[PDB]
Amino acid sequence: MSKLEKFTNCYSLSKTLRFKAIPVGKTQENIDNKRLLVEDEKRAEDYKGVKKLLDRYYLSFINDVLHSIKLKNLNNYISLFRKKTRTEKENKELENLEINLRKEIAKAFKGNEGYKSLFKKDIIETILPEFLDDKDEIALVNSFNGFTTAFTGFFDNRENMFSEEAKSTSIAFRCINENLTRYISNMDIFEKVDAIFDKHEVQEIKEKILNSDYDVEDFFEGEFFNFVLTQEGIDVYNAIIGGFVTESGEKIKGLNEYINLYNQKTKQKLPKFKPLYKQVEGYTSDEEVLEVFRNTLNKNSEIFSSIKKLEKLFKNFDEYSSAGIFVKNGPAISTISKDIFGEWNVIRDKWNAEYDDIHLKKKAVVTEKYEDDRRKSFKKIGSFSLEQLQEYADADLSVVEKLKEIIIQKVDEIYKVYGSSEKLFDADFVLEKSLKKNDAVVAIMKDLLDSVKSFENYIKAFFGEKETNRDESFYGDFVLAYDILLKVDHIYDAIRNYVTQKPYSKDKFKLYFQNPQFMGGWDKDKETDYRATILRYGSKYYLAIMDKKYAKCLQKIDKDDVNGNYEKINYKLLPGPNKMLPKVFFSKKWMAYYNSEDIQKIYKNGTFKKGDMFNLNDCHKLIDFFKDSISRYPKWSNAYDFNFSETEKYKDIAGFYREVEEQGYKVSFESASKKEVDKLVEEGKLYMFQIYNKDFSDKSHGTPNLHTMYFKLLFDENNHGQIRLSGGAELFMRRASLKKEELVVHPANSPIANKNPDNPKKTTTLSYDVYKDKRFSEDQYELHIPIAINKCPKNIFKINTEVRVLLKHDDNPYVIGIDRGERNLLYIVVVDGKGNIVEQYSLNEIINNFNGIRIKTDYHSLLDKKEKERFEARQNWTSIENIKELKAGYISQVVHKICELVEKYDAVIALEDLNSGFKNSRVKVEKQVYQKFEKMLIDKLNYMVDKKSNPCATGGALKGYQITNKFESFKSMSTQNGFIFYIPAWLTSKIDPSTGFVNLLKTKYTSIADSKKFISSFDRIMYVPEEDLFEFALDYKNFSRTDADYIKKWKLYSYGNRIRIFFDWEEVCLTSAYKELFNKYGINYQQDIRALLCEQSDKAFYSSFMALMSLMLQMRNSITGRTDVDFLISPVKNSDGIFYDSRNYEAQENAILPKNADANGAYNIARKVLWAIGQFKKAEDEKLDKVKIAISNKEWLEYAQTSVK
RNA sequence: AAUUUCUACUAAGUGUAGAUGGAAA
Ligand SMILES: [Mg+2]
Ligand SMILES: [Mg+2]
Repeated sequence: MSKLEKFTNCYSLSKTLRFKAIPVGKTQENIDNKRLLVEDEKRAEDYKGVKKLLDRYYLSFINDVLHSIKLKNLNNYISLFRKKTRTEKENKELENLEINLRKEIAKAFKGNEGYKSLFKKDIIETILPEFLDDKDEIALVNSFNGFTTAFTGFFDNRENMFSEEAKSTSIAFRCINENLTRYISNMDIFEKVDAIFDKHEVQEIKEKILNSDYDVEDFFEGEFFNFVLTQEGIDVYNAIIGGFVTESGEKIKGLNEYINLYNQKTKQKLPKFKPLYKQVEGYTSDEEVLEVFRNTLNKNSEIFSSIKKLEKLFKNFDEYSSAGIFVKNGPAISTISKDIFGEWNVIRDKWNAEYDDIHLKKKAVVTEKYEDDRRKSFKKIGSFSLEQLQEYADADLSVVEKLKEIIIQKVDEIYKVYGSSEKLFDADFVLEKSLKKNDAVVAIMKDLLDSVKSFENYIKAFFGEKETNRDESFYGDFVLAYDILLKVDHIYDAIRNYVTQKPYSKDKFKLYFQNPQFMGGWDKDKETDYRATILRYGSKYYLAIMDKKYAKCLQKIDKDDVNGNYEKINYKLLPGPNKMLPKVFFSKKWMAYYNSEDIQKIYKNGTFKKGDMFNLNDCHKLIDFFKDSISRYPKWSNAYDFNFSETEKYKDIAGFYREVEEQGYKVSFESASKKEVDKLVEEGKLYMFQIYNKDFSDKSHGTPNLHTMYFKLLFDENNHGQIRLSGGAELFMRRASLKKEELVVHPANSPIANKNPDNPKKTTTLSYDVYKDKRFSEDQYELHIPIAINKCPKNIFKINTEVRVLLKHDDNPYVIGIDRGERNLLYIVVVDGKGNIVEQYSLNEIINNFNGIRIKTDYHSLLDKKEKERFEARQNWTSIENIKELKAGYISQVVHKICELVEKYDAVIALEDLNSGFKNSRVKVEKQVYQKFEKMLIDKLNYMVDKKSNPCATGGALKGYQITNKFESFKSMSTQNGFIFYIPAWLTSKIDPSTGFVNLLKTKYTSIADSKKFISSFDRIMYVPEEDLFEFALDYKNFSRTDADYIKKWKLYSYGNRIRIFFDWEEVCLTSAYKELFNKYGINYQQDIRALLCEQSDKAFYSSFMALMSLMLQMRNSITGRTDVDFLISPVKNSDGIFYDSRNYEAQENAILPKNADANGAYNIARKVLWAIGQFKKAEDEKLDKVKIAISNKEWLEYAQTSVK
């Protein structure tokens, strides 16, 4: 019994099969002549109108009820706010009061004013019919009367407002947390500067025309937050704050405009006010897109005006609070420090040195826990004041002026891009081609939007995310510009969603066939309400839909031996036993059914539920009553063979309900007459589609598609309970999106060309036609049928624990490690329990295995061709989607080459944990693709099943494994999942496998003094001429930052040659390199010569020497221009003494050490997983559920150096 | 370049190999 063989039938799972429904016979002419489509197609197209109406009524309800709202807890909390609470267990009651407040204010919506006659059928039945004015506004709704469930997901998406889900999609969350901040802040700035706007010019002119009472004064004061919760009140507030129109050409100016003019003194520097928020692009026609672009991005657009305004703001950057202004800490810092100071990692280093000077004493060598806590303290830092950067700099470094410099440079680049694009902004310009094919009207669009969005992405940093005092005179105008510049994001993402849109179109609308309950269930008793059924004639399945008013025309039909009989499918599975059993047995129906009192007593107690320790009679009483009622309730026992188990096996009620649902699935067949249903069809009393995909057609011979297998297995005589038809299928239609004047086709007998070079046959000559995108050039009725794999599971138990358990008790574990690479998309090595490379290879060549003869199809050469294609495509918005699809079509053909190894070896998988990786900008599989892969691997491994195997055995369509829990979220991937271990990826490639050596030195030039310190740090530098190598001895106790290594001492060498970076490319041998660096500078070298070295003092030697020493510790030599020279080398001796040169292994069937540097990566990942298994084999069976797997650098190096001796 | 759909195809000729959870927003 292997490990996998136990994992089976673990927990529920739900998939959804899709199928094309071909209409057959004369049902097409039937649905046409009776016009059963256009009613629905219209029902779908105006459904957007009903959405508009529902939105409008919801907003009216919100408005009038928030005219009927008041708030109490604010008057104390606003004062608590400006108090400078500074935590100290006094803002926790702030959190409590604010959460409770957001609760109670949303208690109007969630609680009262109806809200129940809002989300049932009641809405379009009574309310929207009532609340209505236009004849067409009712022509839509009254038409939708009957199909009220078509808003189901729409209804649920409307719950998000009336709750307190702590997200901007809520009512109180927007109108409270995006309101209280701004309202209180504006009232505060009012109390500060309410003395500049005098009475007789602004106050009275805002007094009279607006409200005639509480004119302007009471507005900002205190509790008036209650009145800004409506829409007209908040709108008049937001007009006061910005300016009014007074319904004529007066244009009376607002308070903030008054303070804006008040810089005539040129020294007010008085910040600007801010209104409140409130909750609730083309892509349809070409010229519409072009118009949107030219109208919302031209020289008179608000986006460009805001760019100009923020540029003018940065014209005054220097004269602001050089210490109250903050950049937000995070990824931006990494490039801001690169551009200001010059080097990519300056600010990080400065703060690292500071926190070392503060929290670290003068101890000789740092430790890994201290470094980790320092990085955590760094991430914990909120932001970085510009003044901290002033001191973080060297002298004479104007951080503010450098910032102004780079930012004005960006903006002038924007201007230049505009100057290139004037031809497209000229209102007298016209388009010439189809925008999709056209490029000049897309290449220019991209050159423009890209620069603009890069500026928006670069300036976004200047927030500091929620702080103390800042230059509100700066941030005011800043945010006023930024909230407008943000829209370029949406405009960009709606132009790109069009220049990439496919030529066909998958717009579909759902059929109903004049039945609100269409195809809702598969039940022989309520078929008449559902009016949907399946047939079968051998190996071809059929769907049958009769009509509205003949619903019984599939009942009185018997086989008759006419040499042809359509079968049938019936005999529903049991619905909701846990809850439909109580309502089917406690439905008042005791009037003339039985005579007992104890059963009723323990139900009135509810003691047969939980809340009792244990009872051998209490719950068993309910159970025996149910089982004696099912034997006498003649509507079930007649159908189902109720064969229960014995009484001693029972221990709970959940097991009982599980057993019931197990005994509630008895699908079977009835017969029918072929000519009978045929005449039913011809008479237009039965519309009968075949269910079909490219497998059911006779001419198919190869292996079917997994979902074909699932469907076929839905009716096999082995599908005991595994794959059951979760009722509620639907039936869609989608029009022909291609015009028949556009179709393209390789004509008959024309010898076509074949794209994959490995395929030897270089042509092909079909004797018919190959219509490119045919399936979209015609109507196509497709239907969806859900299923539910393993509805009644047996082996209920946590998986993460039992994989650990089975690992401990196991003696020989296997481990599959996967890691990316620069010359391989994904490299696989699989190791034994002891550290042997059992198998290694690359996955650049997925080898399809069909009909015995295998054809290999590359996937890296393909990706390189598509990339070189992007390189010369002039706009690459559609040549950058093709690659993001090919990759995501290559991590769906490696899932099989992995769920092959897992079955073949009964192993675990080792995946890099992306949360802690730094991939070097040249790995072929970018992070966003790999992150998808891990999700597309958890999902397959969730129900791993082979297609070429026995549908009955283990590992087949009915008994596939479940060896990994349901995927939760991209970030919830940590440290284990079923048979997948999310292990980090530090020091995983630059490490020799034969020794465990690593290079922890800091081998770049800093200063001749530091150079001499590093040189003397060594132990012995003697050019031993017996092998003619330069042996270097070193103790990692000498150099700092070496808290990782464990051997801590090594005898380096100059063995062999290394490859430069220099971009040029230059092979060099290290021995002769040291020879020349000794002779050319004249140091007698046949001897330790460390002292002889430090005699030199020129920067023209040590600088050139430190780089050569870096060249000594490479271990990752490569061309960067050719895949065929990529070798890993180790300048440290093994037990023998010979070094590790991967070239020695490439010409070997199955080496013992990794062949390519990539393979080294997967090897070291698998070894981390092995260390995890080891740590599993030390604890106790009850303590395996706590063992940590986060193999820190120290422990990892300990393992990777002690396990090899 | 044929597909419930996606990807790579031509895979011995109306198709082959993998994968696929859809509807709503
Ligand atoms: Mg197939
Ligand atoms: Mg294709």
